[PDB]
Amino acid sequence: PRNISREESLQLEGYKHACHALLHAPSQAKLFDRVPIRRVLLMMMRFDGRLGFPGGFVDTRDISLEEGLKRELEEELGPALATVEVTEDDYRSSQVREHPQKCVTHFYIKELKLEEIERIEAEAVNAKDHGLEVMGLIRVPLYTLRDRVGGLPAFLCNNFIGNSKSQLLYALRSLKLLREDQIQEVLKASH
Amino acid sequence: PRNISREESLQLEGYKHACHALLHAPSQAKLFDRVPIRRVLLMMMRFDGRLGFPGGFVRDISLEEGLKRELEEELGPALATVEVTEDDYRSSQVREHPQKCVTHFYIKELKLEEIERIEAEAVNAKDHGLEVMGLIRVPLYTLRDRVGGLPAFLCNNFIGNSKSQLLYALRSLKLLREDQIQEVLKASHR
Ligand SMILES: [Mn+2]
Ligand SMILES: [Mn+2]
Ligand SMILES: [Mn+2]
Ligand SMILES: [Mn+2]
Ligand SMILES: [Mn+2]
Repeated sequence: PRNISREESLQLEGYKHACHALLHAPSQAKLFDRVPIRRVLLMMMRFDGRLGFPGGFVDTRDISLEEGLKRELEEELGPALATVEVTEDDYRSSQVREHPQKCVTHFYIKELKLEEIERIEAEAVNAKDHGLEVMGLIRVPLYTLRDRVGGLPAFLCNNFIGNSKSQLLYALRSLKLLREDQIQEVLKASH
Repeated sequence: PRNISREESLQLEGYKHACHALLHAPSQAKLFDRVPIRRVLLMMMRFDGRLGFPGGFVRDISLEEGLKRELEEELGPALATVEVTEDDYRSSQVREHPQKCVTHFYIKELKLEEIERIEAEAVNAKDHGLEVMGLIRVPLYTLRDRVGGLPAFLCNNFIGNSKSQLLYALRSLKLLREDQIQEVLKASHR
């Protein structure tokens, strides 16, 4: 609920802040040699059985949003994230809420080279959080299959830690991956 | 949709055969140093956006042999040493609401390190980023809120009947009693 500015969200007192990031990379691959993958988007299965974007809570009195994100990404995704600088330019949006708890979440979006994502996936099994906070990394299917369900629509029927779905739908729009009509279709096909 | 025998299946006309496996290993690890993992159970995100177990379609070789082939393709080269024998066979179902289909479910215990190596090398499998969008571990615990963990996990999208197969494994491996399973299901669909 509510799109707040970064600058205004940061000026608030007694709010709990969170940072999450969509890491992505272009791909020339085709599923079954016919269906283009287009782009690789990382999400993860969380300890709580829900899908989410990597990241977490940041205490903005101690460290910066970016520094907090950085530290959270390393724990969740592993060493490979020491070559990766998610900076202010990667920042995208911020939502604020007061119930259940005064919470602001920030959303980042960073493009990488395909092999970087691959190095990340290869090394995520060595992350401090593997098999604990993080139950596994997954790629988001951007395609719809011949049955009009399989792929993205079906994927959106999984269980998402509150708000991550909306962030994802935001990112599909912002990266020009899907038209508004296409997103609407994907949501109907899902239901 | 319907329970069946291995011999009533393998001697059926028409129908296409499928094999999937739960690979699992014990674990002493603790979430937030508090909540026991108990056991590591592999599943995966499929290309179709659904969760399922690794495996697939088998007049060919044999149920064990096909499963091995699919597991190698989907999990990587590490699998070639995993036994996956008749001793690891468990059950068979018959559906007909999407062409005559027989699913054969397998459960095999490995060593934790074996599961770990499987995860690490899965990214080099033929099917990584194609048929296989990533491996996951099944959370077996339930968090303070009485939803997070297994109950919330059961609200994800499962490819036909894999959920049923999972719930069986929880009973079969004595991880949860019947009432416990019904509790997580009640919490899940609530
Ligand atoms: Mn975290
Ligand atoms: Mn997190
Ligand atoms: Mn396969
Ligand atoms: Mn398969
Ligand atoms: Mn196959």
